[PDB]
Amino acid sequence: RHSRRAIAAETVEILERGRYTAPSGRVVPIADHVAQAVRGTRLYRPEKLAVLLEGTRIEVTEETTLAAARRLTGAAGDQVACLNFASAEHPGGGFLSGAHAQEEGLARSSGLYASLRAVPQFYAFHHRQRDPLYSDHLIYSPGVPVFRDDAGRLLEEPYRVAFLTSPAPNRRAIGDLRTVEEIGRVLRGRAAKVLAAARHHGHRRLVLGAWGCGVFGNDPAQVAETFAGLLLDGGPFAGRFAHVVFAVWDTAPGAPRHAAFARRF
Ligand SMILES: Nc1ncnc2c1ncn2[C@@H]1O[C@H](COP(=O)(O)OP(=O)(O)OC[C@H]2O[C@H](O)[C@H](O)[C@@H]2O)[C@@H](O)[C@H]1O
Repeated sequence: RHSRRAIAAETVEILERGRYTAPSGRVVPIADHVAQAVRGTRLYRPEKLAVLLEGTRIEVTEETTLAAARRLTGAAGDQVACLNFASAEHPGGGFLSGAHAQEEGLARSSGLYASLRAVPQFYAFHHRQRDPLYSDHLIYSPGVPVFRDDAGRLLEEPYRVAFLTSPAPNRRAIGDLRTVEEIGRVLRGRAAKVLAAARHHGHRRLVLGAWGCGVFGNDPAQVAETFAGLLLDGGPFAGRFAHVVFAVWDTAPGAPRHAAFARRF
């Protein structure tokens, strides 16, 4: 936790100063790309995403979100979109306190916090709503520079991805006071909107994963099935993306989140 906290603070310094020093000693400028990502950030309300919905190579890997994004970005020039397994309440989650989950890693490693912190309306909505189902609001962050690897080392050459920030329902907080089917309906509607936003912004390659299945306590079989219903068996997004990676990095014994996705896809 202390090392993660230090890295988070360094990233905030980097985002203020507009440059960082790579391990070779190269000084890498990022201010322009960070500013572009912030200025291009958009909040989508639930009903705007619903309007989009009126209008494939599938891999399951043990990669982190960022590792999969980096791999894809090296292989072709179209910008990849990645799902941020978002906090509804804090931009970058607990990253500055050294918390360890997917969003925090994204915030430690990229310009994502600079984008998310600029959308206070998203966070205010959820704070006032006080319901752990959260909502279908989504933040779209284009061209966010990524400048660390999985170990926290700064990159000689940063790369850019789009982020899609949408919180899964907090099933852990709900317990059994919503049914399996109610949670499934919420997951399906929201995931459909995430995919619609990605496609609307021209992203043909996605990095998805076990959204909601760690800190938020969702069932990975249900989340894998949610994506499967959208992408397979003639579902609404069947054939609409070129490449979808379920990058599932699960350090728990048995890697159960990864196993559920491997089984389904
Ligand atoms: N870097 C990663 N890359 C890919 N998969 C990962 C990674 N880290 C974890 N996983 C796997 O993917 C699963 C889900 O990762 P989780 O980060 O718990 O997402 P949530 O949507 O349930 O929790 C969101 C909250 O956690 C944050 O604090 C936020 O700010 C929110 O407050 C894990 O169980 C792992 O199997």
